[PDB]
Amino acid sequence: RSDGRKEDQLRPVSIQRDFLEYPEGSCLISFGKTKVICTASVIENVPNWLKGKGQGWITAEYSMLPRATQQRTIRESVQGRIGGRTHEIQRMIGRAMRTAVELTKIGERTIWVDCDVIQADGGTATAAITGAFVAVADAIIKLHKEGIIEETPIKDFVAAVSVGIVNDRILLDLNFEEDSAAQVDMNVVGTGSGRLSEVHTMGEEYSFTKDELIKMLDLAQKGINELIELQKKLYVIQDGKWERSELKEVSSTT
Amino acid sequence: RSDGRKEDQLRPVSIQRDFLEYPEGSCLISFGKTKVICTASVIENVPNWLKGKGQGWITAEYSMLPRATQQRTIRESVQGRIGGRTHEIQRMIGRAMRTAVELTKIGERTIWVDCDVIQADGGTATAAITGAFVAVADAIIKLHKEGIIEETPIKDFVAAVSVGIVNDRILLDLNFEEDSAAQVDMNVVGTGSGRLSEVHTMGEEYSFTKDELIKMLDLAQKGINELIELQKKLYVIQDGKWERSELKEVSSTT
Amino acid sequence: RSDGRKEDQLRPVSIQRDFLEYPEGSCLISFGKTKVICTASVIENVPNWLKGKGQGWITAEYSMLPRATQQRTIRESVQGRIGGRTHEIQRMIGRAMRTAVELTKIGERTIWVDCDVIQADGGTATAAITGAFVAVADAIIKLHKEGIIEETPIKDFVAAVSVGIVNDRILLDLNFEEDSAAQVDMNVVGTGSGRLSEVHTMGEEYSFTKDELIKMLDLAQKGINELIELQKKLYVIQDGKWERSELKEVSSTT
Amino acid sequence: RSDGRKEDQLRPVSIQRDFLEYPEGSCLISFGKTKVICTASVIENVPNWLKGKGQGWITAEYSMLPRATQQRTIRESVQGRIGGRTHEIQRMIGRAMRTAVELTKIGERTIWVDCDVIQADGGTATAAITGAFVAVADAIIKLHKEGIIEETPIKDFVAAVSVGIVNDRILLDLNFEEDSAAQVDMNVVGTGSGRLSEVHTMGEEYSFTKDELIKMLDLAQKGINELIELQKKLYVIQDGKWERSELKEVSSTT
Amino acid sequence: RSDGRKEDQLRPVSIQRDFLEYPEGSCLISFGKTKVICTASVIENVPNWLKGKGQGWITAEYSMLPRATQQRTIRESVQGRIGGRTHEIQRMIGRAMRTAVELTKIGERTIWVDCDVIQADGGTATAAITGAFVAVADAIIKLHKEGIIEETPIKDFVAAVSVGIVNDRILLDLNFEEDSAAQVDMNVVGTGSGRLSEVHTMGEEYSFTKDELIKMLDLAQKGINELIELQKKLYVIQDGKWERSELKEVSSTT
Amino acid sequence: RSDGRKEDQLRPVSIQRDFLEYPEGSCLISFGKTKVICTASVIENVPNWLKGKGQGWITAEYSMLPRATQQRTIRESVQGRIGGRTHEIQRMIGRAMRTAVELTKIGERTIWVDCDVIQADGGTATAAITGAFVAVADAIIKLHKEGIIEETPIKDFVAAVSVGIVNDRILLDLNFEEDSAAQVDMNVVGTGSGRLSEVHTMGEEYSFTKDELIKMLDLAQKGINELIELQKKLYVIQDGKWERSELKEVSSTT
Repeated sequence: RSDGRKEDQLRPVSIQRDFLEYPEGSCLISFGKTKVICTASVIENVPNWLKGKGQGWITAEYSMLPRATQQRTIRESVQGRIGGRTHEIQRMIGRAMRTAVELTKIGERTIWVDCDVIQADGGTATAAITGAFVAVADAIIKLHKEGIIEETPIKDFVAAVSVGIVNDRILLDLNFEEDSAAQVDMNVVGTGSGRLSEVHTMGEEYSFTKDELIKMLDLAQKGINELIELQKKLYVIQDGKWERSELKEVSSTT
Repeated sequence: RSDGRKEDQLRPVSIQRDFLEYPEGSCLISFGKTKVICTASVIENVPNWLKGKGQGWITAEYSMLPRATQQRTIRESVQGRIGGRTHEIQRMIGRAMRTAVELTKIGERTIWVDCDVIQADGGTATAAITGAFVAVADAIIKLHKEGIIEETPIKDFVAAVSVGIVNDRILLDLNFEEDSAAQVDMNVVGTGSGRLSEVHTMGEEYSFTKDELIKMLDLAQKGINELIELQKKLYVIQDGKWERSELKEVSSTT
Repeated sequence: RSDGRKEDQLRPVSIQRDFLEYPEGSCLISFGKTKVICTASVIENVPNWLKGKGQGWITAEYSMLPRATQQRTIRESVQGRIGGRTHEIQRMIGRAMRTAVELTKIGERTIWVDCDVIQADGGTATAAITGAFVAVADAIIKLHKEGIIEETPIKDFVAAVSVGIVNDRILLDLNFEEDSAAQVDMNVVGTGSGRLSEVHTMGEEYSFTKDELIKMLDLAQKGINELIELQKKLYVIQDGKWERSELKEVSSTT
Repeated sequence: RSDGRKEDQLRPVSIQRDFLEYPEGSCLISFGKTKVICTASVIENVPNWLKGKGQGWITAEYSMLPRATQQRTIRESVQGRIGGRTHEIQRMIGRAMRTAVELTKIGERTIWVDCDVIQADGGTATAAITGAFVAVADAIIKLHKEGIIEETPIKDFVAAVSVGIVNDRILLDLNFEEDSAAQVDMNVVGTGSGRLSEVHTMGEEYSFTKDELIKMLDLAQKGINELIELQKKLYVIQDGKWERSELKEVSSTT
Repeated sequence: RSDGRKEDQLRPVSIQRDFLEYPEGSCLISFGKTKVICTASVIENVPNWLKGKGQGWITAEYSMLPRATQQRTIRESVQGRIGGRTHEIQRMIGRAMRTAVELTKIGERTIWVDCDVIQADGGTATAAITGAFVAVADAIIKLHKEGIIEETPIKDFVAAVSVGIVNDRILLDLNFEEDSAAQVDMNVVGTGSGRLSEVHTMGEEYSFTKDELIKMLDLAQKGINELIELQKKLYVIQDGKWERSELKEVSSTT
Repeated sequence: RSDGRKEDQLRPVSIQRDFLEYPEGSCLISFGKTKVICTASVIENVPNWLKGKGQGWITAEYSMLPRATQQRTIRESVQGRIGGRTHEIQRMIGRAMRTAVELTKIGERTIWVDCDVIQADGGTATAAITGAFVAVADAIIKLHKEGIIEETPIKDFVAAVSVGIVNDRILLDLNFEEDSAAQVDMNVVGTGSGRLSEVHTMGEEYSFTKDELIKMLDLAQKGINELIELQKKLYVIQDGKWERSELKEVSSTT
């Protein structure tokens, strides 16, 4: 592969917590040149349709700063029309975070997750999900430490990674060139206990077999596991009680 | 199940070609109460980025008439903001159609696919993909018969179906109630030769296992096969040459 | 005339009730190649400005599926700006339905009328009004049969037709070619008892005389009457009590 | 009537030409408290679809300054959604101006008509059409005087007025209260030679008869004639050559 | 200078109160060819965030009718995207009016200020502020005379003017040509007692010195004073009680 | 002051160049808790109105990530309406950068400046201008080193700072609390040689004197000078030739 990386090998991964001061939780995550700021802010309110249902909510906003993929990704501000792509990913990030949290125990508040891609080189959505978790966990731990909530109702770790078939090779965690040249690309969102939260496989004018899907899913689950091993070094958990470890940054040895 | 249907059983399916006169291809497809009008219109032009590249294009527009799911699905007209959901599905339908067609041989024109859901009861997106194919195939056959193009460059049939886990039961082709009550729902897009074009599995605040994904994918591929057997009765193909059969409508015996 | 039709002759008309299952009322109407799906759905609420005024409301949404007039009528979704034309017609349809109904007796609910043009060849707005009535009447009858309301407060039938001056000939019910070539075109909305609800005459860079307006209005009222004779076969009315006849479809003998 | 005005009587009318300096043509017209600034500006270009067709174009923009009808008519700027009503009227004004001008002889340029309602008390659209004509005529005369065009290709005067049925009385030129209380209201656009350009009659939850329409149309044509007699004092015409008279303002004696 | 005007000389200024009848306050102001209609309307309500805070509010809407600067300034209606420029000026006008009024004493109502530029030749924003004051003062006086409020809580006069450096000359009140050719342009908003409310100086690809800023500010304050001397002739004030003088129009002797 | 800072004292300032890899120039700047990512990307094209005029262009995009001022600043994406405030600042940043660059010598390309506020505590716009310069200078130096352009046509350093009057005290560089409580706030944009590019002073319902403006401007120019002394350590310049120093980060000793 271009970067001299193996086929079943992730790019250098780095996760830095406490990136910013104001959010209850925040981090700067990077998969290679792909960099995303993930923040988690508590809003002392809930969406109208949940009012009074004794439950919290998590929702997410994703944005790709104009300078992405070394090209131009002009925001949704000084422009107009909005892409259902940004929306597709925001919904993805939202589903991943809610699956990992027992919202029953968050109280009637909302964790507003913001994922700001400050540099894109493929895998930006899976990088955002991986980072968003750390920011959400930190934010729940912060809320607990402040006494706003009784426990730290986090069910499990959540991470995500991309995989694809390029020139008939199954590659793990694709950068932008590999993805634009892929016959089949795929995003996988997994949990700490080895389960799955989401899987989206797409043939790019090429079809694939059930077996190729499984091969890809197998490689992705291994990628997810390595990412979760990194995330794990950031926490100290016991019987459902979460505390942050003393690490402020964790990175892959690659 | 509510409708007395089995777990590995599709709802009554009906596909009617030549539903409208003006489009090069058109049909009314129905999966139960879910009904979608699928039309395919040729536009003698191409997207700027393809100009001169000796190739055709296929793109799709999906809309859900206000009266859907027995509720209100107010269009994107007399309103304002647009959902990335409509966009997510339009992109899905577009990918499915392009995968099934050798665009090299369509010439520099575009097949504009319109999917109009006139009644929603779950599975509307997979129903639209299933119907869109018939309209695209008919339209290519029509273009051939008119002498606009040399052959009928259709690679294979394409159909799609939903599957999910509801109250820990794996169900095929979900209606709206089963889907809103599902722990995991999934859309699968497959081909004539038994391959896959797309798979999207989503945990709805529940995670799942690789094996459950495979069980679901297995049930879906069987569903896809039954839908493609129906579609097949509408065509007579030999060595890549496509002609319409004499059927104007095909329906499942259920 | 192109289609071999006489000057004071309507195109073949067809009205099919119960086209869809979910709406309280629904039909597929066609004036030649012009086809419109008209549905009427009850929303158990009212516009804020009517709250508590012991009255119901009727409002309408009109849309022209991209494939219309054998050309491209891209919706208001994956685009942006909205035309005051769609709005002009929605307001027209709304005025026609409210005139035909004693809203005092509908209770505080709204009949949401949806007119979806699935094929356009001129006269689409008058076709929608003609069809919308049948869907609204059926919906009121349905509400009565369900016991939601005491009576069937329908004042009279409502239908509409276009007329114009083309190459100095006064033609009834124009298709798309006649209308684009017309010096003066006009839409007329009339009632069962031979009265008028709306009339809009427009010189297309040509002016006309009071007498020509009357000639046109006379031809239109005859057209309206024929359309209302068709609609009438769909109902059995006595002393203001409306019941559906046993016909599911009615068509002109032409 | 409220203002002590007769049923077949217009409000005090005033037309002032040369209201502004920059536009080729401009005026401030008033029907009672209804006041509209009408300007006509030449743009040395044409809409793409007319390029090279040896013809000019006229199009119009209508706006209702927030302070209208003594209430709030917040513009389309610091808001968002646009009403098809503004559009309906802009199209009306456009049709009226083009009918009155032989566009063949204007050259490939466009007369951009701007109608700015600075005070609304009913009849604002008909007032705008009445005023827009004067601004368009002046602008064509100005273009001629500057040598940009050979002649003054104006076919005839154009004016417009409203009429309605209120408490079963047929009233001419309605103010805002009469119009909101009307059973049937109507806008009529007529020419110098007594012909018609447009007529739009609308039952407001009340239907009407062919004869009532004629009575109303008769009253309107008389109103149109009085307005055109005023406009006429502003010009000196002979064999199709138009020159401005020496009047800068003309008003009705009422 | 082009118009034969001196460097420290304003263009001919004219202010006409009672321009329209419906607004509580209104005027037509002109700085040369720059003309702006300024109206002030009372809305018996307040912005949600002020509800119950025993205070009034003033906000402003600015619009530039398509015919401005002898060019085309197409509104925000039949277009789409909005400029932050219109917003920048609306905020400016809002700040100027609120500074001049003791909102504590207006009650819980809002003065809606509308500034409609009907002709642009530079200095349109400062002209609007100058005119908006007169309309706001008149409106407060009107509210007092109607007994809606106890006193006339107007703190002081407010006026504004532009100044710039053109070909290294410091000019007062620039028309459109001088401003587009300026190296540095500036808007100043001042009060009756010689104080300042706002100052915005902008280098147009040229930088300037603190001293040049002061020279410009000095010239502007003299301009502001002359404009306020004009405004003053429109009122008769004593111990904070404001009454209108008998002048309906005031103009500079130039 | 709250933070124990003096009245004529800036918050701790930090500027880090090469923050990201893809942009030709980039940095993370911080004034206290106020943090902004500033990137400069070259687009090998120019705005249509400049085509062929042998000149380059600089334009800017500013955005405030939802998590700002410890509150919610929801972007312009999944929302709709846009604020003229974002636009006001983008125009400010654009004017500052163009003033500092001899665009004649950049060739026909555009430097696209992106300012992404990742944490807001007042002074975010002046912080963005201060940071944007460093990114633009680096980008021009980068373009030179790559041989795309002959020289490094940078005229001078540009920096900006806020100042205000709070409880009658003139404070330098205000955080969010001081600014919301200020009677008069002001933004100043200055150059390396001690000149000014922009000054915007705004009374917040309070007026001020020419002398207070000068006092504030004096304090700001001292602030600008300190910021420019920091920026200066990042470059080594001689006779108009710019090279980066070896520092990657520079911070104030405070």
